[PDB]
Amino acid sequence: LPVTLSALDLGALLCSRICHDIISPIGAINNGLELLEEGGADEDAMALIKSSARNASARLQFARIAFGAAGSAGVQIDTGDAQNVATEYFRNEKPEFTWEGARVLLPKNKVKLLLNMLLIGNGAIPRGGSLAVRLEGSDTDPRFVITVKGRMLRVPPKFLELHSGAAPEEPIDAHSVQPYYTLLLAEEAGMKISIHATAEDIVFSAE
Amino acid sequence: SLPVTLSALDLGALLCSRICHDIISPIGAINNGLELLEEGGADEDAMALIKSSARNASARLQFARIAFGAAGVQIDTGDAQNVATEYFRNEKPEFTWEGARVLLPKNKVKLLLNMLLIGNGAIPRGGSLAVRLEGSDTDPRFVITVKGRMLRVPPKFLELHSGAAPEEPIDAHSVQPYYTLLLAEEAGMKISIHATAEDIVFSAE
Ligand code: NA
Repeated sequence: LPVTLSALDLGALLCSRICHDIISPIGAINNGLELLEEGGADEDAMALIKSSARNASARLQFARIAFGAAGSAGVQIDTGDAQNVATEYFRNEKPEFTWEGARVLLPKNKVKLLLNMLLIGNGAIPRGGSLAVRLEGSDTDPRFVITVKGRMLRVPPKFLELHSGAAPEEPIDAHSVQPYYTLLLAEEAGMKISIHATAEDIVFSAE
Repeated sequence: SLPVTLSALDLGALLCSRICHDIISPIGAINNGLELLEEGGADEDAMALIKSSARNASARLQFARIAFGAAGVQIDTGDAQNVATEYFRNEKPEFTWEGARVLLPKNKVKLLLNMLLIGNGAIPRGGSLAVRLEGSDTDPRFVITVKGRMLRVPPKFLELHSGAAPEEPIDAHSVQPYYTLLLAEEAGMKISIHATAEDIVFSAE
């Protein structure tokens, strides 16, 4: 709302964000190969390569739908696909992850909004906890509810800032592009995000 | 001018789909190799697959960081040379680079790297791809020369560059020639194509 990125700058920052998120697991694959060649712990090295490749794959498949155009011809996305890539993604994240709600075809940007709200939620519990998703409403008027609980509970400051309609203090970059993008998707989809924060939990909801 | 236009949301989505696709493939190959290694019977083959795919994934990641990502205002062509050289080590054509190392506006260097992908696309059975950097730092000129057994300007690039709208919408494949042209437009540079029976020269200035 208060700031806008050019097509070139949005695309570049989203690409940087995806790259940033896979540097470590792809690096660990290379580390595993180095350990394997050094010998003495071949099983550990292979296990590392396996889990790091699974991590990289999960992040790429999630990005394919949350940031990319995948799962769509376009126009619609199957929330069953969204549930699958989200569940595998959170296998490599701290919170205990649950998903509730009927499998449904929805406009692509509404499902992309949903997946991006998971990332905001994850950011709100940086010391872990639980992230629970509920799909509610109708297929014409969906409602997404993302509820997080954990020892550290805080609305991500950049998201709070942008969502309140305030221009950012520093330029949008590969970190802040994701909350910017989340709000952009909500605007595009004609949906409004609400934040309800208590001492027990934070609920991010959209409708 | 480009005969089609993408919204910020659609360009962002298609660029992300393209890099996801290009790095998913070798990561997927590692996973196939891991399944095969666990089965035994071709351990050497499975390990060679894992190793070659890890190098592909790393090379594509580092190239994407600069060619597609935002990695401030200027880019050092030395960094472009480094990621391009490693990328093409894992590709068919013989790759060479000539020209003074220079700091240039980021989109001009992104244009350069994206022109390499078009060049690579023009020689699908291999050959040589040669880069020359010319001109001044205010008026750079890029020259990409390809030679090979098969020479063909990638049809989607030819179509878009010639000003004809495509019969089908831009997708995760054709977004790359679209982006190449879009970068040239923002940078105020013009791409010319000189295709003969002997070689194809893509130049920008
Ligand atoms: Na995983």
